[PDB]
Amino acid sequence: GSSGSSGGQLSIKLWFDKVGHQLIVTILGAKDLPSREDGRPRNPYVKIYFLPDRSDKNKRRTKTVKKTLEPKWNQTFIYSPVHRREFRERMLEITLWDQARVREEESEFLGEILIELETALLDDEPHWYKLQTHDSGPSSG
Repeated sequence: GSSGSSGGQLSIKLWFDKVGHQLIVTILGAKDLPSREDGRPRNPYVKIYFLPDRSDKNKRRTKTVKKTLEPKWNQTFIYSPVHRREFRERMLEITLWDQARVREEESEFLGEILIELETALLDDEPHWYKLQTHDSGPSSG
């Protein structure tokens, strides 16, 4: 199986704690996700990755929701030390996927949400960032 590519919307709450110099990012929940017709739902799950580096350490992920087109992690993620000037050289990379297979990494990728701390609208408010489903994306410093 595994067919069709569509993206909905995801709500991510970003914040910048200039106090302790930490980057806040709460993964609210997703909605209007691509489901099936006369079948079954899926297991949506977000995956944050404070670039650079994409493997672990400074990687934050939310609990994998089971059967739910509208997940609600509303979790919290603090990234420090994080400076305001760093935002320029520090960008967040969120991506929504679906835990299809089991005990594996067979993701179907629901979309990708890129946010540049540089121009990251941080106001401790919930923002819905449309999901992008198009392999190969831009990138430059």
